[PDB]
Amino acid sequence: NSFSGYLKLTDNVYIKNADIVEEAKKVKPTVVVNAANVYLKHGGGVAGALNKATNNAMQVESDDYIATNGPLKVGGSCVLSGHNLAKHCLHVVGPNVNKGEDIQLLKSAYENFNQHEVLLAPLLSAGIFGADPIHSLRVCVDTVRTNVYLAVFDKNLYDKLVSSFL
Repeated sequence: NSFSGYLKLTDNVYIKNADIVEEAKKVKPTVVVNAANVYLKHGGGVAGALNKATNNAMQVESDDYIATNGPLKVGGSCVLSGHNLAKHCLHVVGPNVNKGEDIQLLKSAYENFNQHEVLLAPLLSAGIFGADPIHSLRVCVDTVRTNVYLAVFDKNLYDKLVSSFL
């Protein structure tokens, strides 16, 4: 299909060193995953980058969602518009280890991916959420059964994830 340049890790998990924003703009996937928080406040990390690329439309939509439905749970998700990036955005809340949230909820977070056949996604709970990216990749592989294309921004981290994969 339109996903190009990925390394195959398993039957269903693929990985690339790429900026998820630039990869979404090129591919226009059906589903892009956002690394959200429970308030859908898209300030930094992946969320801030995705929101910026939508010219803040993602944040306006998200504020309406929260006003109607209240916060998400850690491990939970919602499906909103993908704006100019994708058909849909799956906002998924992984645990934030810097807030003391339970790392076991990472598995629950990845289970949300199984409701969608194909996804472009970041590693959940990595980056500013404080979890070990090697662990996040392992949980992903062991949990997700649908086709997931992972975009890893940092080249040094990408190389470490590939070279330590087991």
